[PDB]
Amino acid sequence: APDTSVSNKQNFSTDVIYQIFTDRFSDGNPANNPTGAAFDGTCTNLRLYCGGDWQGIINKINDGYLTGMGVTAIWISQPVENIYSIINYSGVNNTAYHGYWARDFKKTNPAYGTIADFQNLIAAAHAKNIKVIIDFAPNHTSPASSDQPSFAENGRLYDNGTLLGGYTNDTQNLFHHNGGTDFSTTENGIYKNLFDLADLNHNNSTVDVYLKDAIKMWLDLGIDGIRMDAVKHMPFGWQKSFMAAVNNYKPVFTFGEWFLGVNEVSPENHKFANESGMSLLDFRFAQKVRQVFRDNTDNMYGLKAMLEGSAADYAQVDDQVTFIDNHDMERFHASNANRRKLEQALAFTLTSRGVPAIYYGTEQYMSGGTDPDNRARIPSFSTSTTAYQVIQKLAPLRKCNPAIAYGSTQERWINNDVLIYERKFGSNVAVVAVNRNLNAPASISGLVTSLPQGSYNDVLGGLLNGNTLSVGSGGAASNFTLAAGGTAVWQYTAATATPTIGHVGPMMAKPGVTITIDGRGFGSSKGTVYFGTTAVSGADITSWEDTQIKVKIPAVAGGNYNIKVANAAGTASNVYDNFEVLSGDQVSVRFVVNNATTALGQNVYLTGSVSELGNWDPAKAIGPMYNQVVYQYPNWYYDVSVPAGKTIEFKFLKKQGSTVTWEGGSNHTFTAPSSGTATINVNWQP
Ligand SMILES: OC[C@H]1O[C@H](O[C@H]2[C@H](O)[C@@H](O)[C@@H](O)O[C@@H]2CO)[C@H](O)[C@@H](O)[C@@H]1O
Ligand SMILES: OC[C@H]1O[C@H](O[C@H]2[C@H](O)[C@@H](O)[C@@H](O)O[C@@H]2CO)[C@H](O)[C@@H](O)[C@@H]1O
Ligand SMILES: OC[C@H]1O[C@H](O[C@H]2[C@H](O)[C@@H](O)[C@@H](O)O[C@@H]2CO)[C@H](O)[C@@H](O)[C@@H]1O
Ligand SMILES: [Ca+2]
Ligand SMILES: [Ca+2]
Repeated sequence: APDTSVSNKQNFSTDVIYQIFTDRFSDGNPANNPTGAAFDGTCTNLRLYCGGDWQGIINKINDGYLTGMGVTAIWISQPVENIYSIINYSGVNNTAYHGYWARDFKKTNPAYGTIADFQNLIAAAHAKNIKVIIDFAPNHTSPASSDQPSFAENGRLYDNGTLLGGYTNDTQNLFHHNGGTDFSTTENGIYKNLFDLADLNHNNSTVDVYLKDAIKMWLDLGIDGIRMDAVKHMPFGWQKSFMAAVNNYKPVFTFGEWFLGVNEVSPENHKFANESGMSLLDFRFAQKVRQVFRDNTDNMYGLKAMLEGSAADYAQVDDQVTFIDNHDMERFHASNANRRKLEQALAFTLTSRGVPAIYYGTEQYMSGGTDPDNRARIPSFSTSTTAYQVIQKLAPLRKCNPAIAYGSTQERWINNDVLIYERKFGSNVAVVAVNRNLNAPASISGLVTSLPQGSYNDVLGGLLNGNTLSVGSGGAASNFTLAAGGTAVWQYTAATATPTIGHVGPMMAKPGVTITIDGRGFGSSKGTVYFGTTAVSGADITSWEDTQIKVKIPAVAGGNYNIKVANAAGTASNVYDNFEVLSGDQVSVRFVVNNATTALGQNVYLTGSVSELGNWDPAKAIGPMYNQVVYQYPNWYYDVSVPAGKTIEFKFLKKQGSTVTWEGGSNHTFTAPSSGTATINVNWQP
């Protein structure tokens, strides 16, 4: 199939995601509605169930709401069974309507539906070319109180009906008993509880294996992708071992939530996105769009900077999921604000790099503050709004104009209020003009583009006061006026003759797994695929089309590799870098080093004999290690993904800047478990 097909679970770059709070969308089946005090059919009390379910979703899919908008993927609430208690938080009653309070990951939330309803959801969606994504929140179970076991469900965890354990009397040590996090450090926010939610302990084999098996069930149920919750609150290595579990089984596009505030830029965040095996929700993008288009606390220069910086910081920028709002922020649209702000922000997002996500109700101009105010019931299914139409005209370009789906981004004109950028990929171009100034038009002269000579109509048809563009020789546009609040899209598409790789997924897996290479100009004849210098051709290439190639990872050593393709005539493509070949299936192992004292600004790191440990390359060592919570300085620890059942040699190092100090003696050694987790405790050798 082509890169654009509903069946492509590895690439969402050509899609438009619609984020839905199941409960708050559409109650298509009143029979599964909770009853009594857990339910409010008026949906006036935003903390209770309103009754929205899978059936309702199916209904809106079939009646043209979503399809008419141009939406091609839906992201829904965590489908697993949640706790049934009503929690009174100081007078107020709270239900698990949101789906973040898991009790059993192997069952469904009966208020959403049955497994059968789930299967129907998948079917109907797929039938309409819509991919399905689900939320998955393995960091915890539910709100618990260790000495008030009667509170809620004591964070009880069940394995398909079987009680595994509770927060009180956790002799198995299924959970963390370190208190609550103050969000003070990253380590602090991982090994302590989030609020009162029972923190799952991923270092417990039971827990480890359980979750890895649970996700497989959903995978087998046909999902298209996963949205991981609280990735910043779980161990990095564990998560990587989790991703490996998914990828080495049935890969699907996965993205996690790592909250970023205004003006916040985190290197931990970049590294995580670049190395864990998953991508992230683009908070950096969201926050910046809001400052510029919403709160006017930054200008075009700021947007520009975010665009260029993010492209340099994320190895795969096109995999970051963009948005203007979601369940954790107040609604972009403010009661009294000018609607054109929302419309422009939408237009901007839909035509920018990454994977756009639209929070349900945006198209309806919903307003609301933070939780739960931003989780109201969609007031209507009218296609008559301007926002609905904007989406409707733009979403589809992601599928038909690869410049939008995979192109580079380049500023062509700019001022405080205006931004003109160009997207480009192969013989395809898109040019977007945005004028945030709601009161002043702008005089656009000197605009140069890659568009061929001719006249271009605004793809928005003037909907946001866009105009026509006139390109002369050299791609120079003649002068024009960009209306106040003006937004225009111009484009050019043509066949690409040379092989051009636009995307690859998954980005990390063991030899033998099939990966998907998307782009253009591959031709219809099987060519060759290179992993570094290794050539792959023939049978291992399971499928070859002009826009997509499916190939099995050869059995090469674990490491990072560049991917390139050559058509049947031998013409080579551009390189796609950062592909990770695992050394095999992975397990999560905790490394502990005793008495490794350091000087200020000096941290301990881990290295070793396998690619997963950097192959003795200090520039690729794991760390810095932690030393506050689980173990205390001068003892250090860290959770790491490693090849299962392998005998590994390793050493620790003290790094300062790029200056490194090695542990003395000889390599420590160990053999990874075959499954489950393990803990290796050693002393630092001077
Ligand atoms: O002429 C090419 C030139 O175009 C753009 O520069 C704009 C600038 O952004 C506007 O603020 C205004 O000063 O007009 C200039 C064009 O005359 C690109 O920003 C620039 O890099 C490029 O060279
Ligand atoms: O919290 C981690 C912290 O650990 C390291 O610093 C050690 C320091 O080297 C010791 O002399 C001692 O005073 O304890 C510190 C840990 O609390 C790293 O030097 C530092 O960058 C890191 O944040
Ligand atoms: O470079 C590969 C090499 O790395 C490590 O050797 C360290 C050694 O442990 C240190 O004591 C110090 O001498 O630096 C060496 C780096 O050249 C591994 O121990 C070794 O097995 C591996 O071959
Ligand atoms: Ca219902
Ligand atoms: Ca945690």
